[PDB]
Amino acid sequence: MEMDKRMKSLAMTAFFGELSTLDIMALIMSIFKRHPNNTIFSVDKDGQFMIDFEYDNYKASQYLDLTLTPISGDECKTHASSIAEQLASVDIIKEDISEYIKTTPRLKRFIKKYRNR
Repeated sequence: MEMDKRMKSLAMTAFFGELSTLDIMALIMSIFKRHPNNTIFSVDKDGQFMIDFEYDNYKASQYLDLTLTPISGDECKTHASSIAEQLASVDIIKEDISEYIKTTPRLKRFIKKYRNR
């Protein structure tokens, strides 16, 4: 019944602000080989759209100390564009995680910094 302390720390310190909600979803997959139970279309304080990812008892947005409200039907038209981008990314991620990491510098770094004795 836990969010990994090390990851949370890295996301909030060494990578503060660099990581998106999809990023976290990716890292979790890559590092813990664990997948979301489901998806949550959502939006933040400033109204930026973002897919969130629900696990056992925590959301990916929580590794980033983020406060997201679910999306309203009315908003769904406003964000159609972003919704597509992100849905795309998720597929690319789901398709070859290993490749996605190698290809995305921020994520490669994070995996490195994550593996320190």
